[PDB]
Amino acid sequence: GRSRLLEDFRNNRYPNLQLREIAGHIMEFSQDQHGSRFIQLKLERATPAERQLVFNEILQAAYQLMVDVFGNYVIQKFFEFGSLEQKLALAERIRGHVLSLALQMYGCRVIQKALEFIPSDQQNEMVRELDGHVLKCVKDQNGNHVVQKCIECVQPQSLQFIIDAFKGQVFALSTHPYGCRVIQRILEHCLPDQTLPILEELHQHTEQLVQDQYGSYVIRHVLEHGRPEDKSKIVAEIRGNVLVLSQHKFASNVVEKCVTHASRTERAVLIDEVCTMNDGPHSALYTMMKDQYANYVVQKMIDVAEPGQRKIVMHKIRPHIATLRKYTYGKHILAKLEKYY
RNA sequence: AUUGCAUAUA
Repeated sequence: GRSRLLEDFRNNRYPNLQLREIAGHIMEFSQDQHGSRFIQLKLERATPAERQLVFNEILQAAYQLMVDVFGNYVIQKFFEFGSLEQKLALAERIRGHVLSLALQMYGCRVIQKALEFIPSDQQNEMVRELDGHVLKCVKDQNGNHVVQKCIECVQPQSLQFIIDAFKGQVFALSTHPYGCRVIQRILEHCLPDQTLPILEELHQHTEQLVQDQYGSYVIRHVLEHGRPEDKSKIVAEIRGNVLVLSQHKFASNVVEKCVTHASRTERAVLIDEVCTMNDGPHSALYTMMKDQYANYVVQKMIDVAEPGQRKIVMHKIRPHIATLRKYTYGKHILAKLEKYY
């Protein structure tokens, strides 16, 4: 049951209702779809005084609002465009509920918004609360975004305990749908004193990751953003095994990236691989050009190839226009000869 | 993903 005021506001009997005019009914309006939207909108127009009028009523039951399907937007509003005193007050209502919040559907949205806007000191304080709950957090549909949020906003040295828990896990986590999301963030924001052990666990698993639904994602991330030496390491593993990884669903994609991102020289050595090396009757190319995955790799290959190497690959392909005609996964490889007709 | 893949609120 809602106060007669809230209802009346629902029917739209207040076209110019003001913030002041709702005093004593914040909490109620904040837990209401439209009441919530109304407050949100108003806040922006509101003076510091007006704003504080709202802050007082919500501060008292902040916890409630933070886990509320509608309330949490109101709290987030204060974390962004709000006084430093207010943010600290809210940060303070967080003390001791971080984890439960982080695993919570609306709570986690507030934690994230808080992480972005509150000072380092309250930041680190929040982070701590996750100690010994990292993995549980990482594997949480809610918790994971929070974790990703720390890694990007928080000081990397307040993060060691994270790394610490990832030891002996990197592989398990890179094959997790939420876990691989955290690994990846970590590769972008963390210190070499921390990313050294991760890239290490990863290489020692390359062959497995490259065929994992999620493992490949991590791999592609390194091929696309990592250090040249860490790329080459990956590039070393794909060599000799190009034909097989290409008809695979997930390694297919990784192979394209090795291509797309390898040194000019590596890219020559891989392109040669499918032309020189053999698969029974014809070359690997003959086999790939008609596959449902490898046909993409051929394509990518033609695109990056140096004019010099483009010719052969083409030369090698031309002799089989007869088969590719009769193959759907190869109708693009056909037209591609246009580029080279 | 277009013949081939992943990302939690009104």
